[PDB]
Amino acid sequence: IPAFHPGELNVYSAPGDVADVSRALRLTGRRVMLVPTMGALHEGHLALVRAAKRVPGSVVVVSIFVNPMQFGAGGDLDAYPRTPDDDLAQLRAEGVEIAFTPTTAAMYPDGLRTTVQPGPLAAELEGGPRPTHFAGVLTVVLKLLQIVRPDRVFFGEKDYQQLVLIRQLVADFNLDVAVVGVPTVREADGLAMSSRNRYLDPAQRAAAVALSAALTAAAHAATAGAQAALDAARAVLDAAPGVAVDYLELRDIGLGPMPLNGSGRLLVAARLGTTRLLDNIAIEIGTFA
Amino acid sequence: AIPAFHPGELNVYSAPGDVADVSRALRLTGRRVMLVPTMGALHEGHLALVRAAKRVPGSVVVVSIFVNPMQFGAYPRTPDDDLAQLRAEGVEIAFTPTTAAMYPDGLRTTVQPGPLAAELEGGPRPTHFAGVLTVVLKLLQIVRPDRVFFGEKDYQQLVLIRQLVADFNLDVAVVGVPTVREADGLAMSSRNRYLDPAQRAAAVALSAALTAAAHAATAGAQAALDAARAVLDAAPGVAVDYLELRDIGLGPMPLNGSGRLLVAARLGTTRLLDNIAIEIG
Ligand SMILES: O=C(O)c1ccc2c(c1)OCO2
Ligand SMILES: O=C(O)c1ccc2c(c1)OCO2
Ligand SMILES: O=C(O)c1ccc2c(c1)OCO2
Repeated sequence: IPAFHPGELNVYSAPGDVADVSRALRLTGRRVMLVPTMGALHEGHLALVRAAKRVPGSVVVVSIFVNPMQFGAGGDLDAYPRTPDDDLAQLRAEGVEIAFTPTTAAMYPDGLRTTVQPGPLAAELEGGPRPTHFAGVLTVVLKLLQIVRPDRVFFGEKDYQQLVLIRQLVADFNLDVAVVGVPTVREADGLAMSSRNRYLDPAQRAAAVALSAALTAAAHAATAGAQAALDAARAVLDAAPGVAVDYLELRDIGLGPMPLNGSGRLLVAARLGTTRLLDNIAIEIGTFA
Repeated sequence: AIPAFHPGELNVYSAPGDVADVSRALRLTGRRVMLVPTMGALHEGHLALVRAAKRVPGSVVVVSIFVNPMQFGAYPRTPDDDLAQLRAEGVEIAFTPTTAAMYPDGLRTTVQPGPLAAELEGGPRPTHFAGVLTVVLKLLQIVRPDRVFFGEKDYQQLVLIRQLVADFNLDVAVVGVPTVREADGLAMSSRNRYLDPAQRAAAVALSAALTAAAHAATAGAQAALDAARAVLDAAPGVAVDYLELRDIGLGPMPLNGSGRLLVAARLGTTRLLDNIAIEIG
């Protein structure tokens, strides 16, 4: 058709359906907000939804799509958590009017043909041993932006490298959307929220606080300079039982071919058993506050 | 404050943000925005593009003029005459950005075309089509046209733009415009003036070969190919790079049905291309 029941959760699977409804809402003056997710929603996703909601006269579109193109072969794709019933229930509770739940076939009818090739940042940090990963992310986000044509698109600072790449996408392709980054939601001990946190047993869950503890220690130590920041983070991680650090890196905020001068981001990735966790924090070098 | 726009006059903007704002504002005033991407040095081929765009009711025509550095290997520039030609066509918007304005962060995020981009013209130039789809995407995003107009002359380019559009869910209609030709059939191109008289006379073999082939095709695909090959074989100094019959999307030619016959050839230093619709049987 498609029908749109205002004040209720409308679920569309067809790209054409959501595109038409979005086009219609935008033509009546409502401002279209997009929150792209892969489902398995937790409270940090709900913060994304809330921030979009607070935009005056917004209509909130939340996409749920476990994008196969951002996964490397092996079992990562099949192993991704799927909790559709909880996801949709959470969106209704939040007063979301639109959930977009496309099929793989609707998204990729010609498989991998035209795709987005990210800049050299895609080859680093998370992309190091996963060199097609961000091409996957950026290909899907580009499509979702073209399908929904939102005014603003909301991402978490949690997957900070991804946020940077998305701002690159938007800049480099002249996309008429505002990219809104939302501060990471944390458990009460500091643990960054993630759909991956379900894979930590009680021992791993206890040990996992070491990531955020290491980052906040570094952010405070940073008055004393970069080395002191990094060493404080390293000390905490080294004190933590069964935390296998992948990388701990201090970068310029754009993550790119510029040196760290003053304002930076400290990024960590670590393994707890088979569970790979990420966190990051703002760092100010020589700044007490 | 939206940049100044004067209806019925050629309005020239170099800033991507400016044409973006004027285009958006215009669409709201009840215009349909038509984009014709060019690399300048305009001839009758481009004018056919412009007239196609103009005839759409409520059209405002955006002609972009940008020599895309990214579609050249890992040139004519007539700005004044270009702009005067557009004025004579009643085109109201020219978009003439700089390389710096188009690539302000340099070459970073780009479009990776599909596997068709490595075939045919992507043989000699394996990065050419990445360069084209990247700039076309950017132009589409800047101008946000209802319809975008490309020639059938660069057929493989046109198919790849159709793939871009489907594959990225772009909200634009791609309009293919038939090749404008010289009096003897030679497909128009700024390259043609480079041919010496001997080459210019032999150059008519590309179109002749294709038209022969289209008419031979009632006897089937192999007759059509053999006919085309015969005409090219009658021409001196025409180095055929390829002659291929494909389906209209440039996949394999099916048993019968619509297809497209494509040819490329070097005459001295000048590469010429042509293509034609073929109906098999
Ligand atoms: O995608 C996430 O796992 C995530 C997790 C936490 C977030 C967030 C996103 O946005 C703001 O807080
Ligand atoms: O020139 C026209 O009369 C005309 C009228 C309607 C058209 C059109 C051309 O292109 C597609 O929609
Ligand atoms: O780009 C060209 O050289 C060209 C040449 C001929 C054309 C055309 C473009 O659009 C339709 O007819």
